[PDB]
Amino acid sequence: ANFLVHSSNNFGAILSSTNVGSNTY
Amino acid sequence: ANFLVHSSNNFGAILSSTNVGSNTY
Amino acid sequence: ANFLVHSSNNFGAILSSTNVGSNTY
Amino acid sequence: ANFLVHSSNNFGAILSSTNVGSNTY
Amino acid sequence: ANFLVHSSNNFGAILSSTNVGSNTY
Amino acid sequence: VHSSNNFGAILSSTNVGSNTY
Amino acid sequence: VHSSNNFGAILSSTNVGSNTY
Amino acid sequence: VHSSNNFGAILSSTNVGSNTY
Amino acid sequence: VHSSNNFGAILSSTNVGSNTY
Amino acid sequence: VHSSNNFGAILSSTNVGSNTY
Repeated sequence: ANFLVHSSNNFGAILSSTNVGSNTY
Repeated sequence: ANFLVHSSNNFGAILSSTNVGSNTY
Repeated sequence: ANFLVHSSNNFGAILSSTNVGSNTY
Repeated sequence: ANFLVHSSNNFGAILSSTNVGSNTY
Repeated sequence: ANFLVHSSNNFGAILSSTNVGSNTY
Repeated sequence: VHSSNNFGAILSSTNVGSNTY
Repeated sequence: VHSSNNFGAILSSTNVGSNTY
Repeated sequence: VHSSNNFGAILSSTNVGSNTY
Repeated sequence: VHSSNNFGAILSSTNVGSNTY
Repeated sequence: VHSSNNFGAILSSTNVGSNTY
């Protein structure tokens, strides 16, 4: 599992192999 | 699993192999 | 599994091999 | 599985091999 | 598991293999 | 007054939309 | 007055939107 | 007056949005 | 007056947004 | 007057936002 990124002026966050969980009401 | 990106002026976030979960009402 | 992107001025987020889950009412 | 994109001024998000799940009423 | 990044002027945070948990209402 | 917002992708959500009175 | 916001991706959320009165 | 904010990704949240009166 | 803020990622939160009166 | 702030990532929080009156 090798991760790299190349961004210049992104206005959002960047993630990597993310799996946080579920959400409930 | 190798990840890279190349964006200049994105106004959103970028993700990678994301699978967070389900949502319920 | 190799991922790369090339966008200039996207107004939305970008995803990669995403499969989060289901939703219920 | 190799992914790349090339968009200039998209007003929507972009996805890649997405299959989230089902929805129920 | 090897991680590296290359960003110039990102306006968001960057993450790596993140999976925090679920959220409930 | 005005809001002027946008949304990229809201997959598998349940309630979205801007309220302005 | 105005808000002028945006959203990238709000996957699997339940309530999103800016309130301005 | 104005707010002028933005959001990248708000995955699996429950209440987001800027209030300005 | 104005706020001019931004957010990268707010994963799995419950209440976000700037109040300015 | 103005605030001009920003946020990187606020994962799993409950209340964020700058108040200026």
